[PDB]
Amino acid sequence: PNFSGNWKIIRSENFEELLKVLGVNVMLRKIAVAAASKQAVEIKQEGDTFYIKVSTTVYTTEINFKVGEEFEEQTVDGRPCKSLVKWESENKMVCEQKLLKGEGPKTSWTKELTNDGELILTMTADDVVCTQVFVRE
Ligand SMILES: *C/C=C(C)/C=C/C=C(C)/C=C/C1=C(C)CCCC1(C)C
Repeated sequence: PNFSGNWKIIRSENFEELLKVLGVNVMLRKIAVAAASKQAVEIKQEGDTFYIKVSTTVYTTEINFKVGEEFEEQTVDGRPCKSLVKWESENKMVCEQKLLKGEGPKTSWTKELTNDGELILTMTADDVVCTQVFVRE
């Protein structure tokens, strides 16, 4: 099954609460929530190799990984981490993150392709889960 495509966000829930856990002050949280409403995700999937480009109006980032192989990226609030993605089912994967330096909330993310053709991303910090839903452009 295939995540490849150009995805545009239709719903973003609990993102402010996630950023709050991660220590972001209120004005930056509000501006970040607004930036998230413009989020686009481009995915190229080849077997278990993924190329992902996530962008908003003024920023773009590339995430490249192979399932089961450690890689480096950043947490949501922007701290370098070591990440490891595993499948949880046919169309859902889970990424566990570990800070390269220092300490903080336990963070992770998941990506799921639903039977109805939506892409669901969750991002977690401790007890707080943000859910974002995308459809194909
Ligand atoms: C498989 C898809 C993944 C791993 C998507 C990750 C997306 C992010 C880490 C998005 C982060 C953003 C911020 C930290 C604030 C600016 C707006 C976002 C939503 C692009």
